[PDB]
Amino acid sequence: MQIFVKTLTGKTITLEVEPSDTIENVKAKIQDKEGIPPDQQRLIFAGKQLEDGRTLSDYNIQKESTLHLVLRL
Amino acid sequence: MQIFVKTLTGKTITLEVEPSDTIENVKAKIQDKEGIPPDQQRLIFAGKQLEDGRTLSDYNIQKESTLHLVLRL
Amino acid sequence: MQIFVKTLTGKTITLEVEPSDTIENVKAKIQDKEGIPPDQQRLIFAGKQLEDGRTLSDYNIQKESTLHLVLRL
Amino acid sequence: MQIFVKTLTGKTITLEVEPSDTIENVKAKIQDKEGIPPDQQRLIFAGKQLEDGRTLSDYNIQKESTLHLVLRL
Repeated sequence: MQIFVKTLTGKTITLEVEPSDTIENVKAKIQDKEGIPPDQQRLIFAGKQLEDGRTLSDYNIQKESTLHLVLRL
Repeated sequence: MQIFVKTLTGKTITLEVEPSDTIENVKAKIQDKEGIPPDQQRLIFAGKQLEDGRTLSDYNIQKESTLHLVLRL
Repeated sequence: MQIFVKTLTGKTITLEVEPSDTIENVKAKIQDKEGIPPDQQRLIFAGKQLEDGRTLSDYNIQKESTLHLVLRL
Repeated sequence: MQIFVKTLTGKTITLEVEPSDTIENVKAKIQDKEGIPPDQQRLIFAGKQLEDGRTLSDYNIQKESTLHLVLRL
């Protein structure tokens, strides 16, 4: 599966994931590609901020889905 | 950050926000907790009705601040 | 709603109000536009001097109404 | 040399290997002991998924090392 991520600055990043991947596995791939600490990642989908424990399937995230990544601190 | 909201009927509601949260993010949390449409929310602070575009920091709203929520239609 | 205000000197001022606005909310908008202390405002409508506590609807003030503003001290 | 393998279900399996053994020789011993098709084996060490072509020495896997075996499909 592939999914996409958009940032508050307009930039998109592609990621290869699996329907079983947890949310903490998703930002941790984001830590491999862009270097952002996972603790400093907010991932937003269909109006809910994702929780590290659940999975992509849990949140009904399929192929071609676009998440939102807000950074905080 | 936490802030508070008082109503013309004497009831207070607690909200967890951030100094970067916009005013439209604030009533939209109020739409999650009490069900009121945001378009039907007036938020009043230090004598000014808040504007959806600005932020809590913009209006100098810190931790422990109390807003006022007037409903119209 | 819009209403109008005339002065003993012939000058008119427009105000945007609501049928629920009290009389003390009306002069206080007048304190924002012209700087006159509200305690120094008399508002006259259909032969009665308005009371701070009542409302525009209470006095049957509709859209397009013209009030009279007498200043005292 | 001996190395160990842990599964997402908590079970460990011992294997006898050599520092020259490739990763495809390692899952293929796993196909002899537990019957899992090698194509259906993920082998994870020090944060990297191993590649069939490289060797145990290539990935700095010594005696007493513990790998991780994730099954997919």
